[PDB]
Amino acid sequence: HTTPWTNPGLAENFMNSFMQGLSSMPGFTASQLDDMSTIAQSMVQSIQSLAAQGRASPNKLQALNMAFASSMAEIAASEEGGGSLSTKTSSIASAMSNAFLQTTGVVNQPFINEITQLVSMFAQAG
Amino acid sequence: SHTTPWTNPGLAENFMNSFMQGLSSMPGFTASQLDDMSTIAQSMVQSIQSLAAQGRASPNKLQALNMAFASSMAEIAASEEGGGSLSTKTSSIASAMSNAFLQTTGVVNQPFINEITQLVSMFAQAG
Repeated sequence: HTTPWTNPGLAENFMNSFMQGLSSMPGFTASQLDDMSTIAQSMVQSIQSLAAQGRASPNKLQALNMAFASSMAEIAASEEGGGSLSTKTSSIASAMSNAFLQTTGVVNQPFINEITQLVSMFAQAG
Repeated sequence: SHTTPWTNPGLAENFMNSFMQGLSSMPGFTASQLDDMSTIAQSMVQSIQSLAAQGRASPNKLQALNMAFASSMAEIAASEEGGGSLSTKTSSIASAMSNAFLQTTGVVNQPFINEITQLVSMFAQAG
């Protein structure tokens, strides 16, 4: 029943685990990873601020987790160079799966499918 | 240049605040859902303000953060029950997003609005 939006600490760990895992996967440029890392840390700081306000409830963390994941998908679909879109997508799925195992120990495959669908949706809009 | 929420950090912040102001007058969402959406909108505004003070709010990052904001709003609408039908929630979001454009650029970007309405549906089907 444990998820990356159960509490702020797990949410932050999930994002840091994702970025740490993604940086060692193909399909992205150094500039793209820098953008994704900048947003990742911005979201960590948002969670830390909400936690200090007692506002980091599971529902809000679940929304922030989607904000983070959709940002990653948007960058992958919108920033050119570094590899094919299928490579970028599979790397995101791989990184997400590892982030789950490293955080909660349980992969949420439905969540991963949502993100891989977002990559496609955002690519279609461009 | 720097005349849209995808190139001007201030307009991105205004866009998110304006979205919430328009949504608060439309039906379909419980008080807790509007609080969730309002808190997230505020979190993303503050993220943009922090990056912009560092010169790091580039158009690529504003584009990602704007889609992050919209995807979060759609996720709250599609996953938190009660308050109204998905049709109402969706139509209210489309209206609120329209005012957010009207208040910022004065020009509604219909592909963007349509994209967000589809996100509500996609996140809903994933439940």
